[PDB]
Amino acid sequence: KMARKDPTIEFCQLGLDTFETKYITMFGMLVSCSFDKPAFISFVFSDFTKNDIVQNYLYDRYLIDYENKLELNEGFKAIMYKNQFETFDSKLRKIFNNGLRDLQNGRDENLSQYGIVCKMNIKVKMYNGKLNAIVRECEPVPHSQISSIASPSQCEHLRLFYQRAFKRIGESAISRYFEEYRRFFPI
Repeated sequence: KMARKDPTIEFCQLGLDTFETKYITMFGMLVSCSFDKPAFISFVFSDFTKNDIVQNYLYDRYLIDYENKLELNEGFKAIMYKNQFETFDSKLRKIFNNGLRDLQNGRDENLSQYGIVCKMNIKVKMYNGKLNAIVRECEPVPHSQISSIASPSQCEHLRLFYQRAFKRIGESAISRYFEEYRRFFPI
């Protein structure tokens, strides 16, 4: 093909390969993050669809519901310089109040019950035989403005993503943090 740039797909439409060597934009609500790396933070996204790559370990997370919890074949790992992370978070803290680091509310805990939907650009490629990915951008959107921040088509999937996750996630969880999920629509 021609291999353009700044594309956009999902765990089901990556595009990687062997000679691959490209960049891809993906969305996500955040499933796990770690503030260990002193040069940046590393977290893993998930949902939206299903990955088929071999990738590596990938901590991953079973989010709130311990039933439909996604699988290693849905989310992946990524890292971004803290300075580039502050921007992604500070802009996000405005939609919430604190940074993913504050939402941890638990040393040995992970994030996933909030709804931080955001897009990001990652430079991915193979390394030892799987798909390594490094995120450079990350802008979390609310729900009605996503269609004003994310291009068309990609904005609809986000809308239906709330309709498909609302049923799969299970109202049971909606009762655990209604305030967080009630952010939009009645519940």
